[PDB]
Amino acid sequence: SVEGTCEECSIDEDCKSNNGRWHCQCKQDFNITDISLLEHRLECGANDMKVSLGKCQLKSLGFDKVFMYLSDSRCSGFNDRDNRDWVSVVTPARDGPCGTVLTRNETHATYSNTLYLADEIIIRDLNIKINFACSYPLDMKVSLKTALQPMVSALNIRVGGTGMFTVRMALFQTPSYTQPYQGSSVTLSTEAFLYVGTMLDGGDLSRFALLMTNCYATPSSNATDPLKYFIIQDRCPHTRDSTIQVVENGESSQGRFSVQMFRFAGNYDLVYLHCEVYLCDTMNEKCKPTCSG
Amino acid sequence: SALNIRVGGTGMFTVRMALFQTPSYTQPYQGSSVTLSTEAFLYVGTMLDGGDLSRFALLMTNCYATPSSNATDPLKYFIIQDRCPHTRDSTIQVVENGESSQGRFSVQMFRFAGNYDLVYLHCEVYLCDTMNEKCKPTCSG
Amino acid sequence: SVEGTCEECSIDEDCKSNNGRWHCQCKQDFNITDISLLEHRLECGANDMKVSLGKCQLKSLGFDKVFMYLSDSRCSGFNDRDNRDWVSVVTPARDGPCGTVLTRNETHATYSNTLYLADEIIIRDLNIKINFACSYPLDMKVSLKTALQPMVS
Ligand SMILES: *[C@@H]1O[C@H](CO)[C@@H](O[C@@H]2O[C@H](CO)[C@@H](O[C@@H]3O[C@H](CO[C@H]4O[C@H](CO)[C@@H](O[C@@H]5O[C@H](CO)[C@@H](O)[C@H](O)[C@H]5NC(C)=O)[C@H](O)[C@@H]4O[C@@H]4O[C@H](CO)[C@@H](O[C@@H]5O[C@H](CO)[C@H](O)[C@H](O)[C@H]5O)[C@H](O)[C@H]4NC(C)=O)[C@@H](O)[C@H](O[C@H]4O[C@H](CO)[C@@H](O[C@@H]5O[C@H](CO)[C@@H](O)[C@H](O)[C@H]5NC(C)=O)[C@H](O)[C@@H]4O[C@@H]4O[C@H](CO)[C@@H](O)[C@H](O)[C@H]4NC(C)=O)[C@@H]3O)[C@H](O)[C@H]2NC(C)=O)[C@H](O)[C@H]1NC(C)=O
Ligand SMILES: *[C@@H]1O[C@H](CO)[C@@H](O[C@@H]2O[C@H](CO)[C@@H](O[C@@H]3O[C@H](CO[C@H]4O[C@H](CO)[C@@H](O[C@@H]5O[C@H](CO)[C@@H](O)[C@H](O)[C@H]5NC(C)=O)[C@H](O)[C@@H]4O)[C@@H](O)[C@H](O[C@H]4O[C@H](CO)[C@@H](O[C@@H]5O[C@H](CO)[C@@H](O)[C@H](O)[C@H]5NC(C)=O)[C@H](O)[C@@H]4O[C@@H]4O[C@H](CO)[C@@H](O)[C@H](O)[C@H]4NC(C)=O)[C@@H]3O)[C@H](O)[C@H]2NC(C)=O)[C@H](O)[C@H]1NC(C)=O
Ligand SMILES: *[C@@H]1O[C@H](CO)[C@@H](O[C@@H]2O[C@H](CO)[C@@H](O)[C@H](O)[C@H]2NC(C)=O)[C@H](O)[C@H]1NC(C)=O
Ligand SMILES: *[C@@H]1O[C@H](CO)[C@@H](O[C@@H]2O[C@H](CO)[C@@H](O)[C@H](O)[C@H]2NC(C)=O)[C@H](O)[C@H]1NC(C)=O
Ligand SMILES: *[C@@H]1O[C@H](CO)[C@@H](O)[C@H](O)[C@H]1NC(C)=O
Ligand SMILES: *[C@@H]1O[C@H](CO)[C@@H](O)[C@H](O)[C@H]1NC(C)=O
Repeated sequence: SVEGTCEECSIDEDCKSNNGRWHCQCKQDFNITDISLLEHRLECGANDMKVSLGKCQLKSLGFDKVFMYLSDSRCSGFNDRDNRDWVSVVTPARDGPCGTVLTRNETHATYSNTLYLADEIIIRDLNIKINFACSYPLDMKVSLKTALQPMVSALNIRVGGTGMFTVRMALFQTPSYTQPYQGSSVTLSTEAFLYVGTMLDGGDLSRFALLMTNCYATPSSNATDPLKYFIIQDRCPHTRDSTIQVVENGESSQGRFSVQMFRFAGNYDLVYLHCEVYLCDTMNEKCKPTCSG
Repeated sequence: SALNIRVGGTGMFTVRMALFQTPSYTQPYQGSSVTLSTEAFLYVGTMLDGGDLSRFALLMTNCYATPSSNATDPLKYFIIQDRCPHTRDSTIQVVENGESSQGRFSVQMFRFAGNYDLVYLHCEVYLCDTMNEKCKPTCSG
Repeated sequence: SVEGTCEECSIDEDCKSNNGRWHCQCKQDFNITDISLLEHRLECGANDMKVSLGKCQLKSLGFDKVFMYLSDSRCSGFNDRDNRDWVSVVTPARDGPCGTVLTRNETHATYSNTLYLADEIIIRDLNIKINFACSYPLDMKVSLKTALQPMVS
């Protein structure tokens, strides 16, 4: 048009501009013949089927006027009216109108129809008819979007059970803590080094650490005895004794303390070992006590 | 002389289902979620928003509920098993299925056993051609 | 079973015997509903927690098939396999598996989990969920059994 600017013509096709001579054409993108003959696009809709070809392709192929017809002449092509580059026709997805037929097999149905293309009403050299069909699945997945939150009169009852963990300690001979003892009693000398370690036979949670809050020896099996020799006092070993060394405590489930043998002063011949232990959570507590060792 | 070139296009039909309140199937819901009680009766129907061909009938091959939106879940409660409703539950009644495009099944609300609070509904459907298939399944209801 | 005698069925539940008609049921000991709803037993283990209810109670309450589930559906109930009267489920005493959580305070830690009971997958009238927890002391007394007899010059 001699009034509208580049917006007057389709954006896809270049808008040529010169003094006293304005027009719009296309580029190498849509310029060739053979691929244009092979060029097309199709759209299968829920209720309609659309087939379109580039109008610039038709113009370049010499088809200034385009006549699009189907098996039924009542169906006729027309401009896209949405994107001006294309020219398209519509066909209802049924059998009987617009010349469409229904091809059905067990898997899923299909609709087939033919499109006739020509430059004019009559055909002189080539009669190109496009055979096209849309396949619609006969089985499909459907999901309800809206979820549900049902209400029920529920009965909730608290149950509480006391539990106890399993804890044991062993007397090892070597500094490597290899062989536990099994006899009910043992004999040793003062110069002998008493290597002892503790273990949890169950509940070896990674975040639960073993911390010796305090340890002591007793002349008798009865823990409640006034004569106590604290080996670990308030999470740390007793000082003034170089022989007291602990390799690990609170690092993991394996808590080991090293000390040499001793004997209570008096008529007490037998010596027992007792300990108190606090399980430490690594999430919050550092579980690595530090003191004036 | 004529040139013929084959063209094919993958398409899909439009299918949707709605949750009605009344036994007459009048008002669909619109909210993303709803709350209900066990005694409440869950009336549901399915419709085709397009392609309402007279000879294509709607047949519920199987329906089931899922605790989550993901259909591929082992915990499935089949409400319709192989084109027929699950027995041992008098509350399961379907007014129409395969007669026309309007397939409706009636059941009362339920809740999955466990920690699952939300329940979803999924279905599979087979379109039936009235020309050849009777499309009126019969079974030991 | 039409082959095994009274030993075939659990001793706790009475074994009924008649010509052409044998079976086993229970007595007034396990027959009522309300106390059965209130009846249960729990066991807190060192590494596992067990909760069980009388199978005869479930049968008498109309729950011919029993579905026991927890906060995590991977955990499922099963027969006791030690005393056939009970039916029980197991849960490791940790946080994360089987839906269990860890409730901790300064005195001592505690593990809590919920048990879901139903006759079938779906629930129609009542949704009874049993909230249970085991308390494990965080401080405990340990004594070495083996005494010592040191030698001195
Ligand atoms: C019912 O009915 C219905 C109807 O509808 C059905 O269904 C259907 O079916 C049909 C048939 O099968 C189909 O079609 C097919 O397809 C396939 C696949 O495809 C592929 O590819 C593509 C591309 O191309 C892709 O993508 C696509 O695309 C499209 C476009 O194109 C679109 O549309 C869509 O969308 C897409 N897809 C989707 C899914 O979406 C796909 O994916 C696929 O992929 C891949 O690819 C590859 C490559 O290509 C492949 O491989 C290759 O292939 C070739 C062909 O292509 C060959 O085969 C070779 O060998 C191979 O290696 C693979 O495989 C795939 N994957 C899978 C499968 O997975 C296809 O494959 C086919 O093809 C065939 O066929 C055709 C026809 O039809 C033919 O063509 C022919 O050719 C010749 C030469 O060769 C000439 O001459 C002529 O002319 C032509 N035409 C006619 C014949 O017509 C071809 O070739 C082939 O054939 C054969 O093959 C063999 C092997 O096996 C050989 O050996 C032989 O040789 C041949 N033949 C001859 C003759 O030669 C077709 O195309 C449809 O699809 C359906 N539908 C649906 C919806 O799907 C049903 O089934 C019924 N039922 C009852 C029961 O009946
Ligand atoms: C960190 O967290 C741990 C959590 O484990 C905590 O340690 C536990 O604390 C609880 C609370 O103290 C302990 O359980 C209390 O035991 C008290 C004394 O023992 C009772 O009860 C035993 C049965 O529970 C019984 O026999 C025991 O039976 C077990 C089998 O079931 C067996 O395994 C065990 O060996 C055996 N022996 C024991 C345990 O020694 C005992 O023989 C003895 O009779 C008991 O008095 C307590 O009852 C009070 O507390 C509970 C809540 O814990 C209340 O329950 C509430 O009741 C309401 C109705 O009244 C109801 O609506 C609520 O739903 C319900 N639940 C709540 C509130 O959570 C009780 O009613 C009662 O509460 C108050 O009592 C006062 C005075 O009597 C009364 O005036 C109030 O009215 C009443 N409250 C209310 C709301 O009415 C518990 O049963 C547990 O034993 C501890 N664990 C261990 C391993 O010992 C730590 O302390 C905690 N630490 C910190 C720092 O926070
Ligand atoms: C095809 O592409 C050509 C681009 O070469 C379009 O116009 C041509 O422009 C060049 C400018 O360098 C001229 O030398 C050519 O003479 C032009 N083509 C002709 C045929 O004169 C052309 O418009 C595009 N479309 C068609 C249908 O040829
Ligand atoms: C509950 O206890 C009764 C005992 O009275 C069990 O069976 C009953 O046996 C008496 C025999 O005097 C019959 O008169 C009753 O008819 C029996 N009960 C029924 C329901 O018929 C009974 O098996 C026990 N358990 C249950 C679940 O009822
Ligand atoms: C341990 O000793 C204390 C006090 O000496 C006493 O009260 C307690 O009964 C004793 N216990 C045993 C088991 O000997
Ligand atoms: C659904 O669950 C299956 C298996 O449980 C899984 O393979 C799939 O990825 C899941 N899909 C979605 C969307 O969650």
